[PDB]
Amino acid sequence: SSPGIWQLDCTHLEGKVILVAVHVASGYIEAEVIPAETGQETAYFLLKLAGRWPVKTVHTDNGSNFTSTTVKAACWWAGIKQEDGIPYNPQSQGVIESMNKELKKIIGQVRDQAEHLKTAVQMAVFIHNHKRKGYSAGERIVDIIATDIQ
Amino acid sequence: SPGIWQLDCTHLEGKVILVAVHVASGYIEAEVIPAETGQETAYFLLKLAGRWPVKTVHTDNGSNFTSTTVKAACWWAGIKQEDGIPYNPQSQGVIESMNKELKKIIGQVRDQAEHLKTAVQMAVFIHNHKRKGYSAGERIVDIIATDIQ
Ligand SMILES: NCc1ccccc1-n1cccn1
Ligand SMILES: NCc1ccccc1-n1cccn1
Repeated sequence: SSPGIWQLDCTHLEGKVILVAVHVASGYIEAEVIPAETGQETAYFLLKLAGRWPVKTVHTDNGSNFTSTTVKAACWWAGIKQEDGIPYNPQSQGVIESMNKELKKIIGQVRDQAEHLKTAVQMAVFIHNHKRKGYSAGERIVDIIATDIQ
Repeated sequence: SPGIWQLDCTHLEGKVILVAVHVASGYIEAEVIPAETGQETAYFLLKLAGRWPVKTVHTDNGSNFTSTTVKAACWWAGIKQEDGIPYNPQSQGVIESMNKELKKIIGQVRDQAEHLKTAVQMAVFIHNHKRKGYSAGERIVDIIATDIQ
């Protein structure tokens, strides 16, 4: 069920890890910088995400988080069906790779306005979610979920 | 108005919980920080505005209203920074009640969370999903979609 499906994506920059959740139907994202991708960090990130949007399904980004006791506990807590993230559809991989490159591009564009990477990454989530493509991802996610409520 | 949010700062366990409340829906986002500083408040608003279409923020106190760093984040993110004076007195009573509701929920999830920050996000989840028959999560999405269309 499309309005509730999200994909986790973990990318690296400046020796740090950027954890992203993409709402697959809209391209809307939330993202955080963490020191490393552990079960505990992923779990807490999912808890935050599910408190903010109606997360029904998550495609986890790798098998360590799919396996992780802590990730499973957060998904049980927040009512999330944890799935694998295998691109049975191959164009999925490319879409995510392209967002990572686009996100890193926006990060380079603001990187000097931000003393800390975390700032630059939240600036990048803002520019990504507001970019008009004519609707933005922030507009599409709202539209998709509102249609689903009604 | 679909773009109006209120900042709210409450204390528990010697730590600070910063809350943004979407006024029309009651939907919230919240974070634990060591201390309410301009830099923390700025970063929190930047995150909030990248996630929801934040047009106006009622700041929670005059230090954040004044803060250069808060004004810079509001300029960067396109937010009109306002004072949070309850020109309607029922506004402050609504925030007090939510801080008490939030603290209650945090109490109820204390067996389950080792760190306060986990309990606070559990409390955000339960607050936003609570049916009152729509939830706050439902109302904000409905409000903002009506706005877009
Ligand atoms: N809808 C959530 C959202 C999130 C991020 C950025 C923008 C938005 N948006 C909605 C209407 C207009 N922008
Ligand atoms: N809409 C954002 C949201 C956030 C938190 C909890 C629930 C929701 N929601 C929307 C539709 C159904 N639940």
